[PDB]
Amino acid sequence: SIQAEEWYFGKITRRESERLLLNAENPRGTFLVRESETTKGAYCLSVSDFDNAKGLNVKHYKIRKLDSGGFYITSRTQFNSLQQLVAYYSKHADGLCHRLTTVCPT
Ligand SMILES: *C(=O)c1cc(C)cc(C=O)c1OP(=O)(O)O
Repeated sequence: SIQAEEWYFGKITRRESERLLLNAENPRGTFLVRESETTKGAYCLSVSDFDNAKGLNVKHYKIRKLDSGGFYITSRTQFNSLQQLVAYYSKHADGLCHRLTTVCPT
């Protein structure tokens, strides 16, 4: 049950996700998962980042879900659940702008 997850914001827009994440109190890695505005069945992982170049900014990654059961951002690294995916990206930055650190505050 993904909607039970505190990091799951469900049906919110891309603009809303960025409004929530662009708060100055948010450290790098602040994140949320929401439905994709356009892609049916896909989820979107929105993550805050920060650097002296760009300052505070937001990145979006598409989370695909296979009828065959797997969840993934890259087909090479798949998970049995969205929860396991989130747990894995909280420790490995891999190709993400930062590892997932803190759930986005409302
Ligand atoms: C998430 O589904 C998503 C992923 C990327 C790489 C980009 C964007 C847009 O900024 C996404 O949001 P979406 O609402 O699906 O367009």
